[PDB]
Amino acid sequence: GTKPYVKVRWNTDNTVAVAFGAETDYKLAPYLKTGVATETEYNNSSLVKTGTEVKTAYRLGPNAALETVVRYNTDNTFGVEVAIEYRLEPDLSVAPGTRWNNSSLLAPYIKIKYKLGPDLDVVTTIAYNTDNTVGIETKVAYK
Repeated sequence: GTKPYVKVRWNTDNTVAVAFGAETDYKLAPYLKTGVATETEYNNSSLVKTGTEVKTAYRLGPNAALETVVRYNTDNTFGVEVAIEYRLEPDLSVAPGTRWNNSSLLAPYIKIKYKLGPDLDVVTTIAYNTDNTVGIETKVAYK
């Protein structure tokens, strides 16, 4: 249930960040999954940051699921990630989506969820931020 994970992000303006956190996921319904996570992030530009996010996956079809992520950070920055996850293979799925903020300017992104071995799942996120930069993140969790 509770998986420790580490995030590693790089942006086209050479701003990097490393995060450490845990995620506990529950199954509220047979086609509905919820998740809560908290992490500590160290950044190139803003030093330290703490973020708390809630996730949810709702089955839309046999291999499609609606994913939502709500995140708020200690620097008073928040966002909303809404994506549709398509399961391609038993250990492979893609989830193109968009990030929302009160500052508007919806930011498109894509997640690639794959399992590197039995006890490791990796989530690769490629997002296009509102500052015209591109951020590539690598999330590794211990299954």
